[PDB]
Amino acid sequence: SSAATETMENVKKCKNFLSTLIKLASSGKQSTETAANVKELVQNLLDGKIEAEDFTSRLYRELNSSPQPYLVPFLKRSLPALRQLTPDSAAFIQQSQ
Amino acid sequence: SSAATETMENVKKCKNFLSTLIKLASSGKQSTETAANVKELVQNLLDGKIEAEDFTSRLYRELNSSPQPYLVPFLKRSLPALRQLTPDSAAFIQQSQ
Amino acid sequence: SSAATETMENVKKCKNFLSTLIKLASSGKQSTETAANVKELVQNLLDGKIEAEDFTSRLYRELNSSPQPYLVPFLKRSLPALRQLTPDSAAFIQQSQ
Amino acid sequence: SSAATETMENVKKCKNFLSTLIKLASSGKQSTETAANVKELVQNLLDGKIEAEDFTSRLYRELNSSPQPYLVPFLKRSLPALRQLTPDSAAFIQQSQ
Amino acid sequence: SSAATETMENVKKCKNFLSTLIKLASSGKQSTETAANVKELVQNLLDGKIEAEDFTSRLYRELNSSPQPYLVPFLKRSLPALRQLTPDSAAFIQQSQ
Amino acid sequence: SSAATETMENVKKCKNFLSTLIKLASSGKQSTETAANVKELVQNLLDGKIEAEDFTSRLYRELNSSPQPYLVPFLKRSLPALRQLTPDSAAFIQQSQ
Repeated sequence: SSAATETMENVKKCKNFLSTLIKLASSGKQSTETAANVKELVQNLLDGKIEAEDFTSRLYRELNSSPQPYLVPFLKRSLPALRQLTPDSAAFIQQSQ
Repeated sequence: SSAATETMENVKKCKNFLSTLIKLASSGKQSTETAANVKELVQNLLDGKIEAEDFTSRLYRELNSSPQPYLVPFLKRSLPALRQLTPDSAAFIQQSQ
Repeated sequence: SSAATETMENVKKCKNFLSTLIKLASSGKQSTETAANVKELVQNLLDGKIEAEDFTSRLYRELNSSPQPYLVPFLKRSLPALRQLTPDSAAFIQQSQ
Repeated sequence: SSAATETMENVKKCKNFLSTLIKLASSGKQSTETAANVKELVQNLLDGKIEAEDFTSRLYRELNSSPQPYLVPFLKRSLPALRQLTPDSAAFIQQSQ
Repeated sequence: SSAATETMENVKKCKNFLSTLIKLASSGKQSTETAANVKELVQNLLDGKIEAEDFTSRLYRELNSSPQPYLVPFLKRSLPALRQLTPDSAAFIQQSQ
Repeated sequence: SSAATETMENVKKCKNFLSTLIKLASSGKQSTETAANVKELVQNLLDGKIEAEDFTSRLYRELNSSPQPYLVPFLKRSLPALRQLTPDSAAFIQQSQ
């Protein structure tokens, strides 16, 4: 409801989004190369090495998935806060498994 | 526009969402096991045996699909009404085929 | 922020959505038949030969993807403007490759 | 060892070949359309509606499998006997499930 | 029956094997990259740029297919003759489409 | 040519067959679960825990591959010797990677 409450909820949703991707990618119904690639996309995003548009483009290619029109703006508004909250990307990845 | 109008529109969208899943799963371009599994997820959701977060987690795994950040909150706001409107889950499934 | 600003942003997002579909479909990690089919869906949509609901239904089938509850309303609000802006659908397709 | 013994062994192998195809196709890890199509190929072959080369060509397409250079000659030498031994193709299919 | 008759039959089978691979790869149920790759394997084999063991290893990887124990020796005995018979590999490929 | 020479050649072919399966399964274009499953099939076969017919049935299911009529008899004639030659199945698997 407040801007602050909205921000915090977006952050939690975005954590859940990235951690689900890792869980899916790491499930072993998936190719070992895909899993490493999704882990690396998520880590680079979290480390600020890539930005939302390029992460989503590469993700759709990696998973052979279809585009989501609200996904980039969601990420763009959540990532600055989540990043400040997520000082160790490797540990986040490890924790999502 | 009104809260009531928004609610009704969410319900119709959510019906269309679940009925599309069934149609896709039942098309015969899909594995017979997947189809039975998606039917069972949809029925359990509609019967209140599972909730939105767990349904979506299992669905992404079943279809090997990618996460949708707005999907859980969409479902959470639509399902209470749709459920009261959908007294027979088996008939809903049957009707979506 | 203004209605006009919102409209223009929706149009750009929708261009990016359709052009990403074409890029994905044309990448050569995909079946030649799928690519031709996605190109044809996108062109028909842009030419007003099909509408948002039918385009999305057919797309989910073609790519064996999962439904997106906010996708149809997104398209419905963006397409009238994008269409007036996109007088040559073949050139749009060609440009997205 | 004798020609007669070789013939009988080829027939049993060919029964096992066609019944395995049916079992695989009917397992529900497969698309419902594929299963119906493989069942129909096997039945037509057994009923003499199609011959070995055309059956194998269509099968490779249906299962998206790779060619087997010894498969056609195997089938050609086994099928005349197996067919005389297999007066009801529907029952064979049913039995292999 | 004679060695000469056996040789000629092996050659025809091997032509049919390689031409089927091309037909399958070129059908458009397949990825554009796979098709180009299978075409290139077949051409290199026919041009003597690669030998039977390496062609089959790469093919199994490209099509994600399973190994065939009699395939290499089949190819090894057929290829020397087929190659002398097949002075233009590009035309063979073109003809198999 | 001699029975002894034929036996030794069958053994080498069968080693190459099983080691290729492991290489394919371990390439990381494959699901982590598939790889573990193919490794376990190959080890059980080599350890005499399963026999040729059951190994091939399970393999076709695991890789969603098509049946090979000459595969079981090939394995049956090769395995007794290869097994006596292959005192450590884990090391064979490890070596094929």
